[PDB]
Amino acid sequence: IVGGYTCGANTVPYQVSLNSGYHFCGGSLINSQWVVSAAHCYKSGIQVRLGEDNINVVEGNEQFISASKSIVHPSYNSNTLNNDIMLIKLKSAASLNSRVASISLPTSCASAGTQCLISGWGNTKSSGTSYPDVLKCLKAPILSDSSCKSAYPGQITSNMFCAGYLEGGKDSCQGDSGGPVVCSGKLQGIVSWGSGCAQKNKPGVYTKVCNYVSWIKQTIASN
Ligand SMILES: N=C(N)c1ccc([C@H]2[C@H]3C(=O)N(Cc4ccc5c(c4)OCO5)[C@H](C4CC4)[C@H]3[C@@H]3CCCN32)cc1
Ligand SMILES: [Ca+2]
Repeated sequence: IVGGYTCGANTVPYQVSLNSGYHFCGGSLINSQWVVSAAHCYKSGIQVRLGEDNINVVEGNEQFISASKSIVHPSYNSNTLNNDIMLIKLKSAASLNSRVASISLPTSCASAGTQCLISGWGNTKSSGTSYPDVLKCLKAPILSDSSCKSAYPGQITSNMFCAGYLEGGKDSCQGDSGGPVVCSGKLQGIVSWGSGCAQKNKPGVYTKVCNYVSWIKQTIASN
């Protein structure tokens, strides 16, 4: 997260860290046994880390649970990042509490101008590399489809939206991939792609979760 602030320990209780001996992606807890993340975060060997603030110190409230399986959207395209969404089933159910809690899926899509909260442990500089120990937060609005398409002509599908700031300085970045975009208490986006980080006229692009609720529900019920 570039241009953001320290969230405060366990203030974003649905945020998870995907770990394979290091933090590589975020995700969101959607019930006690399932996490939503980005398909481009797929790999084998994933440990899900819940209840984290400082990802480099055991502070208390952490739960570490192996992934039992990871379900990449069958129509994910690695070229275009269309359908950049994946479900992860936990080997055992998380213990839900005030510091580890699920986030609601949306019942309708969010409109342009809606203010959202984006969170992650990704890089905090636009030029250079600086990864934080603790969780960072960014408030950002959803942009109109016309502004999104003007920023990335030909590359925006109906399964994507832009969010952020055209004047630059404030964005998600590498290491934030897969994490949540929460608007009015509901999960509306997944950190997906962008052009650099926090560059002028190049806002972040996010998977549009409202297009996948029926797929998520059908997949979880059958697995
Ligand atoms: N908020 C953001 N500014 C933002 C920037 C970059 C990313 C992601 C993602 C990203 O931008 N790309 C490159 C990319 C670039 C442009 C594209 C792409 C893919 O598909 C269609 O158009 C990667 C996908 C190919 C696997 C992925 C990469 C992984 C760590 C950081 N990158 C996340 C967030
Ligand atoms: Ca920790």
